[PDB]
Amino acid sequence: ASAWPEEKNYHQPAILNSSALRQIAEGTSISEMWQNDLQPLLIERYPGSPGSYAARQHIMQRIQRLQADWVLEIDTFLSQTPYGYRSFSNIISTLNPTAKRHLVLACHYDSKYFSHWNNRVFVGATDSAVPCAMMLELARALDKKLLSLKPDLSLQLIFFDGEEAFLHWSPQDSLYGSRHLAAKMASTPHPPGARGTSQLHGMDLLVLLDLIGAPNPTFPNFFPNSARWFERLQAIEHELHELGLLKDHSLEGRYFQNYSYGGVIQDDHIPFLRRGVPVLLLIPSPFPEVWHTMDDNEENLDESTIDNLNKILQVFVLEYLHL
Ligand SMILES: [Zn+2]
Repeated sequence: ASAWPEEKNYHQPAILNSSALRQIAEGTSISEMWQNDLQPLLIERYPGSPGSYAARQHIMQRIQRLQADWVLEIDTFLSQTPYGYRSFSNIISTLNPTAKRHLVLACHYDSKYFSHWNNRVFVGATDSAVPCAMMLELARALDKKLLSLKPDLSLQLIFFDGEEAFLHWSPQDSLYGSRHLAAKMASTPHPPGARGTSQLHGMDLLVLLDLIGAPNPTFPNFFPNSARWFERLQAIEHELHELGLLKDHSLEGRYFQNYSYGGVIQDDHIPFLRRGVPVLLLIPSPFPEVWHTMDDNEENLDESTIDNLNKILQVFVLEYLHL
């Protein structure tokens, strides 16, 4: 019985030097992301809505235009909800589908349902349009390097549907897409033909982004089994900073601070965490001031903070995949 599922326990990053770091910082464009990946997603997109359909087409189209060999799958299912049975569709974008191991980045593309109020519409800018856009900008920025993948380890992106409760949170009303996908992955043999390993055993680490985009985010070190990766985020943030590659940034106001947070946060990582998947959680604590409010809009986003996190995330991914 091969011990490949244990390889993630010992995987070490291939650290980028200064020159490569400047290259990555210069390779990403916050303005390009803003216009081409984020704005099209700032629309009402709760499950089953026209906006949900449009967001999916946007996410799919932006990935399909890239050179790397992304395999796109739409995972569609029915679930009971407070409003009766409804259909949901997770979007999975995978490089090297038969690769045994994958580093996984994830977020949710649905927006929380609210009836229009005073002609205001909830578009969930930090929740989670920006994370969706950061993942698309990461695919774009690193396209040339990812193309070379065409450790038996690759990259996967998941855009969950139905993360949000239709009413207020309850065990049965929330995480529709991730509860569904986690059980499906746990019961799908991997790699193809495998006798006793599942897609879940194949997930090296789930990097989950949500509620990102507000000013001064502080991300705590949530879990001991991914602490050494949280430390790499800190090391990367620190070096990008020292090299003068971040904007409007200081170490005292650093994003990754090593304080723990013991409580549970309800988001898409939960169904995976509870089945044994190591999670690196990029959800700040406290949550943005505009959380679940009509003010979670474009106007309240912090552009240089998103740009800074894009650089950190991209360096982290390259170092993880040895690219
Ligand atoms: Zn939310």
